[PDB]
Amino acid sequence: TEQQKLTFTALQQRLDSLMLRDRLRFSRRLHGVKKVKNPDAQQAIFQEMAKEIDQAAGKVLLREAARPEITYPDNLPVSQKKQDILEAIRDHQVVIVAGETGSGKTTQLPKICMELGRGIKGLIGHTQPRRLAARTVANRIAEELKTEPGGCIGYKVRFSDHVSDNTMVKLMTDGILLAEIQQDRLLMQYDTIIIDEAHERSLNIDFLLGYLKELLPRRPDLKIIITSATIDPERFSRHFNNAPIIEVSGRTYPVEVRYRPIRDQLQAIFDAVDELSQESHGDILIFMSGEREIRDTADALNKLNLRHTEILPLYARLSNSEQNRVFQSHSGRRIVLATNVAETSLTVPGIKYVIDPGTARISRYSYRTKVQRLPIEPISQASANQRKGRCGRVSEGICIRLYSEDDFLSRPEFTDPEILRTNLASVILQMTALGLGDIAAFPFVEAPDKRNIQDGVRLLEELGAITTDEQASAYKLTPLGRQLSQLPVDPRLARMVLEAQKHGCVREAMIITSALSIQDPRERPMDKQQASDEKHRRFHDKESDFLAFVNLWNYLGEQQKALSSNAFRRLCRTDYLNYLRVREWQDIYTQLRQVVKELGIPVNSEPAEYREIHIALLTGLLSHIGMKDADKQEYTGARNARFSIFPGSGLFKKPPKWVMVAELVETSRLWGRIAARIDPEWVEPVAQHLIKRTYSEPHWERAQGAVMATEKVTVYGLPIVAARKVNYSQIDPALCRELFIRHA
RNA sequence: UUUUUUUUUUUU
Ligand SMILES: [Ca+2]
Repeated sequence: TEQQKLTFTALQQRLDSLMLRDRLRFSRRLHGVKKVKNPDAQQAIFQEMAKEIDQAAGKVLLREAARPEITYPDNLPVSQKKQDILEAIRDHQVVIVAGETGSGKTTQLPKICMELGRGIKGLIGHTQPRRLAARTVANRIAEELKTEPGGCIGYKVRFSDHVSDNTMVKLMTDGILLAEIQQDRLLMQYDTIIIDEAHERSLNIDFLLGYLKELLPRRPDLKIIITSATIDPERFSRHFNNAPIIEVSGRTYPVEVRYRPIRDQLQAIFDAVDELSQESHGDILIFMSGEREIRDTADALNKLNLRHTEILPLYARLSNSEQNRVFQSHSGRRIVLATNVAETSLTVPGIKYVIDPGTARISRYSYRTKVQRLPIEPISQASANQRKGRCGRVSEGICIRLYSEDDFLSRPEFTDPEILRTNLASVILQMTALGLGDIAAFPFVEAPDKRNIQDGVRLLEELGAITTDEQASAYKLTPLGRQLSQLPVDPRLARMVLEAQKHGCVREAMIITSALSIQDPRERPMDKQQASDEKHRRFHDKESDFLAFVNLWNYLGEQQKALSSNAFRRLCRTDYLNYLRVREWQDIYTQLRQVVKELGIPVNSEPAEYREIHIALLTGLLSHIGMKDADKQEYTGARNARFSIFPGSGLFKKPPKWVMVAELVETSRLWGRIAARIDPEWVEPVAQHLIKRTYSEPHWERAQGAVMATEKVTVYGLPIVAARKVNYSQIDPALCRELFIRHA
């Protein structure tokens, strides 16, 4: 058939005028047409696809009609650099925009992409580190185009998919784009990708910067731009060949630095507040490192009882009502004692002066202890400059730094990226799901330490997720290692949900894991701490912190359905429960039930017993078991580490011998936050890949006619069985004969 | 009453 191939070649040539998503499926579908024998059938299937191609070809033409007017406000400094960047984007595959806080590049960058003509044949993805950053930026570009969000400009987050068929700009969290990679590895949905706030150097951000480097050869038609602050924009250019950089000014008033080093710590803060009161009676933002540190400074400043003041705290876990109190109205004098939330996420309003002690809690993975550590460290130069920048908003400000300039200049320029200091267990799991087994070959922007990667590989083996196909360093995951990839939860938690089906507890396991994936919805406010406890202690199980979630879950589900929507938000307030988190605890549970149902795992309708729910949970907590010390309230855990039970635990008063905790974190000691009693008999059937068997005192016993010994099974060093006499002859007959021969 | 409290966040 040569005329049939003319209708074939002419059709593909037309197919270049379609959306990239459509252009792929039709091109494959045509390549399977000549496979059919009958040419009479072919002429019937070209005619149909051309009818479907015609709809798709018209789809883009209709789409171009919905392109709106392009408007750039003259307030923003980026509107001046607009002509410089626009030329750079069309001419270069990769462009990098870095600007100060005032620039307004974030809102106007999607507009320049549209002015270039992108967004019609394929979507333009814009990625933000937090949800609200994705949501507010979308709502802002809609405002500036006299359209409403979800239309031309849309945003997708974990539970809101506000996108339409005429959408051209897609705001989203960086993790959303990652979830889309398994389904669409070539990212054919998008015509251009803009990555914003890349200076934060998140684990997702760093992984995206690698994956995009890998597909650029297979996606020449797409162009990509990465955006950040003026902090190390040359790393990004080096990553993508030598990509062009464009810098934009910011609208901020000048800030002055005053280095004043050195209860000696608390006294230094007093002198700083006294100095600021002389020069002006303005707001002071004092960065604080912890709830205990914010509580000690708050009691100190309120103890002085300054006449015209208000001591107002702000931290991440604070009540959404009490947190949003800072964003109301300035009256009298306000000094806000805040933590990192005021450095990146929140941006506290009405600030004139900022006091920087230069200390912050940073999360680190100790590949010695294999435990998450939260030390209080000196912050980086960039972190101090970010704190310094949170004070110049509307009027001229000054920033006082409570340390010497030589200390500041001695500090690293930038904080360590997250990929370098967290466990890569889930990271490598998702990589193996995509076929990216060789982690050394993956083009990281900052490659992690080799020993750090292997810790993740070991944890996956601990969960049964990974194996190698007798290769050197390219892994292939197991059938449940792929199911662990399908659940959007921590690998430890995903593993217990899978093991949950062998026992009658999939509902309970989904409740537990969902709760452990959020900040604790139960709130313990700074005032009425004991009052909060009596309200929270209604559901405490005598020996299981995990079961407390189940009781609380059934309670809230029953009260949500029994009374109104407004009366429920009140019941959340009167029981010290964050409504939004209680809501999200349900949304994760609902998402789990989807994939759990989609994988065919049956979910129970009956309540389960204590042993089955917790045996299922133990599957993800094998490194998190401990044995109590005799006549001591301390625990010996995995390896030779020692941890104490968290004080807010239902079994803190009466700690059993054998425990499992959900989380081990080291601050001053090693704390096991969510804990429950376990029987050591349970640990052996699940740790077959981990147990180490040692045999001792071998002797020949006449009655049974075999050699006997005392065996001690050991997981991560812990004696699950201290000793039990067993016939050594069945265990290793050759060795027993050799001992019998040598008379021993 | 024998141990008295943990930075910021993202999704398949
Ligand atoms: Ca929609």
